[PDB]
This record gives sequence, C-alpha cells and structure tokens, in this order.
Amino acid sequence: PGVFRVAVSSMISPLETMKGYGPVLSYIEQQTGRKVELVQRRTYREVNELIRENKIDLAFICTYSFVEAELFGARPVAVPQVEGNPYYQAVVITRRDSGINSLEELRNKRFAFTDPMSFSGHIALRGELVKVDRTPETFFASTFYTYSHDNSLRAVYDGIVDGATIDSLVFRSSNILYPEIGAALQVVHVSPLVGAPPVVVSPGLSEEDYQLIRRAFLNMHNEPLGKQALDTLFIDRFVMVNSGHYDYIREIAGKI
Repeated sequence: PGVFRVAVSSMISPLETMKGYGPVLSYIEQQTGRKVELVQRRTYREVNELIRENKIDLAFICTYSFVEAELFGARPVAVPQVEGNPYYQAVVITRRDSGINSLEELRNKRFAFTDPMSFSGHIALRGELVKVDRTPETFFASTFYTYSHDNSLRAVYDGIVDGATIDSLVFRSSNILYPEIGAALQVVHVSPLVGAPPVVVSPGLSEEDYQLIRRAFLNMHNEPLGKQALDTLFIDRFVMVNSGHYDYIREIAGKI
C-alpha cells in the first residue's frame, strides 16, 4: 500500500522532532501496515496548504490552524490529554524592570508574535485589540514574527521587544528549565481558554482510512507500542475533539 504522510511544524522542537514523533510514527505503521513519512514545515500556513492539497494524510496542527483547516474540509481525529490535564491559553509577558505592567501599557511599544497562524502566538492578541478598534499594526510601534515561543520569550528577556504573546505551557516549561530568565519576566495579561491542539486528516483521506486512524489514536493508550509513543510525547491518551472548545477562535476569526 501507499506511503502514509504525517505533517508537523519543525519549530515546536527544533532538532528533536523525529526524536519526539518516532514512536508514534512506528505505532501508525503497526496499525495501518503503511510506511510512514514525517513531513516537516517551518510555518503553519505551509502545513495547512499540504492538508488542503491532499499532499499528506495526517497532521498535528494547533487551534487557529484547525479552525482554518475545517473550512477546507480537514476532519478532526483526536486531541491529546496531556499529563496533569492542563488548560490552554495565551500569556502576554514583559520584563519586571520594564515598567510595562498591562497589555494597555504596550501601546506604541515593540511586540513579538510567533507564527501568523498561531492562536497563543498571534491571533488571541489580534482578537483582543478589536475591543479598542485597533490591530497590532495600529496598536504597537512595531511587530515581528519569530516563529518560536522560546525565541519570543528570549527577545522580551534581552529587551529586543517590550512584550510577547506565547503559549502558557511554554512559559511554564521555560521557567522550570531557565529559572533566571523566568524570574526577570511577568505575565501582564492572559487570553480566554481554548481546546488542546487537534490531530486532523486531509479532506481527501478515505472514510475507511479516517475510521482506522481515529480508532488507532483513541485506543493508543491500550496498545503496548501506543503506550511507548504516548510516554515519548508526555501525553496520557488521545480523546475525541469537543468542537465547542474552539468557538472563541471561530468568533474572533470572523472579527479579524
């Protein structure tokens, strides 16, 4: 049978992407009987275009990318239930010594985003500025897309930008690994809660292949090779998507 292609962003875990995904790819080979190819792209836009053009079978995407991918018929497989069952939100960070202690105090300041199609790294904040009839372009003095939550955090720490919007779990993890960097930073604003990042299939994937891969993900925690894949990714199990968990993103997507 034909190769089974899995698409991911290269910028979540630079130099450790195949290290992290290797076991789940082996699990997909076991459950499908198909050779699996890992397809990496730097930007969420590039990953979404692979899904739209049916150039891949399965993709690990995030919340705004999922909202956009649904509109061209990408179908949800499952979401991860991560250890500790975290909640998902954007945090806006500044330096404690900046004197910038709120989102409103970042007007006319320098600001870092990650990926234009990131919720926690862009869209959450673009959505909130609608409240005051602004865009990032008409609110901040300048903006930059780093394509990395860690690099956005580093840019705030080094004073290259005045603030950034990043994933709450990256902030938490960074503060454990680099406590001296974390100590210099403050969360000045938090976004609404959204769902876990979903796994999707291409609109062109057969119903048979869709049902097979959905069963494989939802039963992964009950299979020995599945348990190894889940441990490697620090996921407890995959569970069914709750479409409601992304409605805030759908709403701000329509306000721009």
